[PDB]
Amino acid sequence: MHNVLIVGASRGIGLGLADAFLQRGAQVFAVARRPQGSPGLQALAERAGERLQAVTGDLNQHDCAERIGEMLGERRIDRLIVNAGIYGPQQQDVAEIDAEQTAQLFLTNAIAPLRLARALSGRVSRGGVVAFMSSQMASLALGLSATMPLYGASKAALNSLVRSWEGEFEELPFSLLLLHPGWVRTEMSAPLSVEESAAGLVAAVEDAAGVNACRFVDYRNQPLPW
Amino acid sequence: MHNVLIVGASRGIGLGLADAFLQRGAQVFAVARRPQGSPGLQALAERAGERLQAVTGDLNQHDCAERIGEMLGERRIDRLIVNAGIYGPQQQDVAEIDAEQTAQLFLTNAIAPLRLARALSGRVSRGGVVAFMSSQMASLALGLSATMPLYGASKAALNSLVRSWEGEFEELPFSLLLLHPGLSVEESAAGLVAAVEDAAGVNACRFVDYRNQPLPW
Repeated sequence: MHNVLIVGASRGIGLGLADAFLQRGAQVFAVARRPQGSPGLQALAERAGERLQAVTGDLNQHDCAERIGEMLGERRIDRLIVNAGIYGPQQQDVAEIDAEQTAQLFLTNAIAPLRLARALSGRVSRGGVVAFMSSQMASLALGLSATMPLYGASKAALNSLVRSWEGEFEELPFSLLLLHPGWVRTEMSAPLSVEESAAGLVAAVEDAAGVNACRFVDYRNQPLPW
Repeated sequence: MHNVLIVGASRGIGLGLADAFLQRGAQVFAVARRPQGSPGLQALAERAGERLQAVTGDLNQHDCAERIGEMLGERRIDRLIVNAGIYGPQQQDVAEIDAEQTAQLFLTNAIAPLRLARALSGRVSRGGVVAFMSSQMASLALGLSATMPLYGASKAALNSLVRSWEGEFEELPFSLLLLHPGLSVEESAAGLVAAVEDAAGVNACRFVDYRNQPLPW
């Protein structure tokens, strides 16, 4: 059975990804700060039974990889999706951001996702896929982030760290994906649904399985420029 | 006369840039945390006299723009170079970097440089040049930063913030340069000066090295 780990699965796109992988017959491990308070996860569990396993965890805690390891046991991870993202300060103003907000923005969106992926990487199947929720706002060539510079810069830093990780290998043992989910209703009147976005992202993730490449793609599996 | 402001001019490439612009006849305003403790700045001042003005200021403190304003007065800045950069933790390990180190790394290398440039931007000459010391390690396409991922990521964030700032304008009133310095200080500075001058009047965002060769994002 395909083991899929979705970090940040309580609602929105994270939940949608769990639902979409379950519909494909995967065993899904869904991590959230408070699994039990998620009506979406509770409804998935009632439908999927033991094939959906909830993990209490937070990417920003030091023990998160170990808590995940306890739930996985000997199981290898075929697909690892880190779905983390905060906006940062609402003002998105370099003149105002303080040390605590800076630390929180770059730890949450860039450093902690790599930290967790790396910690678990030894359990990832050869020819598997490790994917990070990124953003079109990370793209320097598209340069679309003027109204949210801090968020975009945090996601550029994520993409940078991931590319640097790639550089440590002679040959990648799994694919490394940076994903743009689209402008998703309930995430960031938006018509693009969680279901459509999640279906698209799952297809993109599956398309990278066995390729062992680093790609920056959207929910249509179209490449984004760096 | 060209007014050139170099933020972070106490030593190394910052100092070299001050020297190189002075040799071209510019009026140079050189900012350092402790100008008086810099033998390099002190020797430049003795040689250039009033053409070098030293400014006490720290990019990481919120009073830096005001200290600069006191030296500049009403004069417009033709060239603004922000020379900042720390390595971050020696381990360069995402498993080890804590909140205080993260804040320090991204404030120093990305946020504070933009913050200062923005604060001063209204004084920059139309068709002038605002430049940031970046790194080839910032480039995602070159992907060179495996041994220093935190440093690289901090400079990618700098490049991102600068590109975003570009996007706030109807039209750029000055060029925005991200510079990779490279291997002597003198050669690097001579090259960067030529690159900065080449962008005057262009009003573009460019990521270039000491040879003025474009680097991919």
